Amino acid sequence: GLSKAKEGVVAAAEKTKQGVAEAAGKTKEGVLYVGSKTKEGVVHGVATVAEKTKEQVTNVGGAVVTGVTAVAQKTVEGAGSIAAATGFVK
Amino acid sequence: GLSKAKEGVVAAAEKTKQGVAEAAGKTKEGVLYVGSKTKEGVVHGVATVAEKTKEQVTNVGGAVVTGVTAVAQKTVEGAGSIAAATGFVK
Amino acid sequence: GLSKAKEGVVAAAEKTKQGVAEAAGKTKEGVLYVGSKTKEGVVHGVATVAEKTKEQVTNVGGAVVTGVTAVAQKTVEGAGSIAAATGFVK
Amino acid sequence: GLSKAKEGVVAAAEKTKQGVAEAAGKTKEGVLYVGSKTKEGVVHGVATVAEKTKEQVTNVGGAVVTGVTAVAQKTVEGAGSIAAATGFVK
Amino acid sequence: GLSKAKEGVVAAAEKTKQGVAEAAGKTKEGVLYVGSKTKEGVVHGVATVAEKTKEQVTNVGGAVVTGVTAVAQKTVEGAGSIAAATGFVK
Amino acid sequence: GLSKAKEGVVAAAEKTKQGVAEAAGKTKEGVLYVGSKTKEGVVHGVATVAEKTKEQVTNVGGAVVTGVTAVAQKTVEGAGSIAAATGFVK
Ligand SMILES: *[C@@H]1O[C@H](CO)[C@@H](O)[C@H](O)[C@H]1NC(C)=O
Ligand SMILES: *[C@@H]1O[C@H](CO)[C@@H](O)[C@H](O)[C@H]1NC(C)=O
Ligand SMILES: *[C@@H]1O[C@H](CO)[C@@H](O)[C@H](O)[C@H]1NC(C)=O
Ligand SMILES: *[C@@H]1O[C@H](CO)[C@@H](O)[C@H](O)[C@H]1NC(C)=O
Ligand SMILES: *[C@@H]1O[C@H](CO)[C@@H](O)[C@H](O)[C@H]1NC(C)=O
Ligand SMILES: *[C@@H]1O[C@H](CO)[C@@H](O)[C@H](O)[C@H]1NC(C)=O
Repeated sequence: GLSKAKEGVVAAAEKTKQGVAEAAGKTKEGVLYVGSKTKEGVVHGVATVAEKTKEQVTNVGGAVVTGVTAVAQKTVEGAGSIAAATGFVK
Repeated sequence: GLSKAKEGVVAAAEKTKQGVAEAAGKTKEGVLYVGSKTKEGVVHGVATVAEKTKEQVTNVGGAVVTGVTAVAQKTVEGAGSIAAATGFVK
Repeated sequence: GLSKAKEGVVAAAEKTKQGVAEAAGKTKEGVLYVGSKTKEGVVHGVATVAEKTKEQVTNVGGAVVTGVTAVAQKTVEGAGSIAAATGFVK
Repeated sequence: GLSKAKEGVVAAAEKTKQGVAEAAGKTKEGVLYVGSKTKEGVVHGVATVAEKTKEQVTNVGGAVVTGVTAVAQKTVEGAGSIAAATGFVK
Repeated sequence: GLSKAKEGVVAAAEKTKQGVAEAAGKTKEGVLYVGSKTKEGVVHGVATVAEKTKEQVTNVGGAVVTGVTAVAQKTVEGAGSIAAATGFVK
Repeated sequence: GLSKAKEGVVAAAEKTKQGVAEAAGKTKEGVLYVGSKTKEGVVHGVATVAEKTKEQVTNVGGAVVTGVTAVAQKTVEGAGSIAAATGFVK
């Protein structure tokens, strides 16, 4: 049983996931040895991310703007009236 | 049983996740030895992130602006009226 | 049983997570030896993050602005009227 | 009389020049005004050089190696036995 | 009479020059005004050099290595036996 | 008579020059006004050099190594036996 990121063993579940990201190297798992070694061994890793990320955001005279939003709800027996990143203009 | 990030063993669950991030190297797990070693061994890792992240945010005369928001609710038997990152203009 | 970040063993749960971050190297777990070693061993790690993060935020004459918000509620049998990062303009 | 780099007025001369370089903008001379100006004037300049110059030099078991050398000599009436960047192997 | 770099007025001369360099902007000369100005004037300059110059030099088991050398001699009536960056191996 | 760097007025001369350098902006000369000005004037300059210059020098088991050397001699009537950056191995 090895789960790197989210779930390994569940009977019932539900999820929501988002990503605005930058990654070089993940997931170096299960490095296990059963036996014998005699002379030499070498392991090596190098990572480099996000070299000069240049970005500009401009918004003039807008009404509604939404960048990132994640909503997840579970109801067994009920009423739900929920909202997120909502904008009312009149 | 090894879960790196979120969940290893659950009977019932629900989650929401977001990321605005930068990462070089994660998840170096399960490095276990069962046996014998004689002469030499070397392990090595290097990480570098977020080299000169240049960014500007500008908003002039706006009405509603929403950058990042995460909402997750669970109800068994009830009424729920919730909100987040909401804006009312009149 | 080893859970690095959030949960290892739960019967029922629910969570919400957010990140605006920068990381070089995480998750070096399970480094356990069962056996014998004779001559030499070396382990090495280097991390570097957040090299000259330059950023500007400007907001002039706005009405509603929301950067980051996380809300998570659980109700068994009840009424809930909650809000966060809300703005009313009239 | 305006000489930017090497010589403006000479009766007798001799020179030697070398360059291993990188340059964006030179030689903005002779900006002189004779007259009148009334309302507005703008002058602007931007320069950027040497973006991530990556280079490696390797030499194994060599005998003679010469990278850069400049020699210039002037004699009126005489004997000259000069040398530079010379290598004798026996 | 304006000489930026080397020589403006000479009767007899001799020189040697070398460069391993990086430059953004030089030579903004002769900015002189003869007259009248009324309302506005702006002058502007920006320079940036040597962005992440990465370099390695390696030499193993060599005999003679010469990187940079400049020699210049002038003799009226005489004998000259000079040397520079020389290597004798026997 | 204005000489920025080396020589403005000489009857007889000789020189040698070298550079391993990095420069953003030089040579802002001759800014002289003859006349009248009424309302406004602005002069501006910005310079930035040597951003993360990373370099390594390695030499193992060498015989002769010469990086930088400059020699210049003048003799009217004589004998000269001079040397620089020389290496004798036997
Ligand atoms: C649910 O939310 C809405 C508004 O979005 C509201 O009008 C309603 O009364 C709430 N409940 C039900 C059962 O509609
Ligand atoms: C839920 O929230 C809404 C407003 O968004 C409100 O009008 C309502 O009365 C609340 N409850 C129900 C059952 O609608
Ligand atoms: C829930 O909140 C809303 C306002 O958002 C309010 O009008 C309402 O009375 C509250 N309760 C119910 C059952 O609606
Ligand atoms: C000049 O230099 C050489 C060696 O390069 C030497 O043999 C000689 O004697 C010197 N002078 C003359 C006149 O040759
Ligand atoms: C000049 O230098 C050389 C060695 O390079 C030497 O043998 C010689 O005697 C010197 N003078 C003359 C006239 O050769
Ligand atoms: C000049 O230097 C050389 C050695 O480089 C030497 O042998 C010589 O005697 C000196 N003078 C003359 C005239 O050669």
